[PDB]
Amino acid sequence: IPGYTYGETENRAPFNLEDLKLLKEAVMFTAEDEEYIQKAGEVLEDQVEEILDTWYGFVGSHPHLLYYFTSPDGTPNEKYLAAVRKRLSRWILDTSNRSYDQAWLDYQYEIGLRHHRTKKNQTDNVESVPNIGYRYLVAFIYPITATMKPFLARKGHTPEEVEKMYQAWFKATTLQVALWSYPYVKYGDF
Amino acid sequence: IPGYTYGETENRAPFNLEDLKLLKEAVMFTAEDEEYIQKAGEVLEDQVEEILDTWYGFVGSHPHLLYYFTSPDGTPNEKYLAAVRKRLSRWILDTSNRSYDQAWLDYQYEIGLRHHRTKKNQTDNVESVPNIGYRYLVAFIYPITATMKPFLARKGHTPEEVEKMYQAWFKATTLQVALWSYPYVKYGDF
Ligand code: HEM
Ligand code: HEM
Ligand SMILES: [C-]#N
Ligand SMILES: [C-]#N
Repeated sequence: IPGYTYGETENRAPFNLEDLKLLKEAVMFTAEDEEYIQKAGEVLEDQVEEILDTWYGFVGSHPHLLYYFTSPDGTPNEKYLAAVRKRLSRWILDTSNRSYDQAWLDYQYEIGLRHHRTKKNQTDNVESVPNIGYRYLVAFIYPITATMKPFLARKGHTPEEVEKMYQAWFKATTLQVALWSYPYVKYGDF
Repeated sequence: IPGYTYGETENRAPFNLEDLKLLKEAVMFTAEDEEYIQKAGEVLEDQVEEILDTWYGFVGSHPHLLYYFTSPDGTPNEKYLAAVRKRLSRWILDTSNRSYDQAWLDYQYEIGLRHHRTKKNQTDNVESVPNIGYRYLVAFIYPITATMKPFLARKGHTPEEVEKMYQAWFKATTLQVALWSYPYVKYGDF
């Protein structure tokens, strides 16, 4: 998967497993969610193509959001979208199956650097908008979780099991976006 | 309510009703949620005291989080907690009942400035920790929504109505925390 560099990033993340422990606590994330995040990957794995179409149908339906994938002329860079889409598919499975250890944290830093001006448009060698305004990364927590929800039901899991999978996804997504704020936040304020 | 200065803030917010429109869209917030956020205020209004005890029982159960309310000696400033608790009660009702207009946005800027080093500890004239690390404001989206959820059921509303109220709260909370990132984010990166 071109540009997917999990386990081979150049930089150590500025946060460690102790930062991670304390952040999982703020998001109420426990061993029970690790079980259910894993079970969510099992339900979503088959359905990944449809999820990405839904996710991109949301993004592309709003000009101010599709904007972050556009060429300087205001039109979508179809090469950009396609390369990023493959890495997004990976992130679904990584969120479900990786031990959230130092390598995981090193890749979280990297993904944050990629939405931010520090490394946006480098991974795919594209000319696009310089920075994704952070206000939108926070905002996106909600539609990421809403998009996942009907897919988690699709395999006829009970609504309780479904609820627990969704809550795990909500926590794990909130957790990640919080780490990704690092290159956006004033030094010392994170 | 001492220090509650909604409608009398010194500064115009650096974001306007156009920024707000575009952000509500990213969080999927529509006129349907405005109806249900309002109906949520009706269900939660009676229960505010219990909600604040639950919310503070979460915060106080984790040293690294209670930390942000402590005096320099590491012990909780009970005067701080009590003053802030009254303003938090207001925010429950404001989120449910205010038109999200320029005054609302001006107060969002203010609340963000208050968690951030810019104005933390000024409103109550207390000596406490200088800044609340932003990583935790994002993280808190989740426990704010989880704390609200069982209270929204308490009045024997159907689980559908309850679901719609919760989803409105999740969206409105995500929306607010995104605005509050402003004084934390590098200029031009928001
Ligand atoms: C909940 C918040 C978000 C999640 C979970 C998410 C997920 C992801 C993932 C997994 C990647 C690929 C990472 C990799 O390189 O391995 C990516 C990249 C990207 N995303 Fe997001 N994202 C979020 C916020 C946003 C927002 C608000 C936008 C604005 C439309 C956006 C647009 C983009 C763009 C343009 C890239 C490519 C960045 C580059 O040029 O390297 N994302 N996202
Ligand atoms: C979803 C995220 C959060 C929400 C919805 C929220 C809500 C609020 C509200 C409504 C106020 C009073 C605002 C006013 O002055 O009118 C407040 C203040 C305060 N909160 Fe939060 N908050 C969040 C994140 C956090 C975090 C992560 C902490 C860390 C423990 C925290 C601790 C505090 C402190 C210390 C104050 C007083 C700040 C000052 O000295 O002015 N909050 N919060
Ligand atoms: C990112 N989507
Ligand atoms: C703030 N609690």
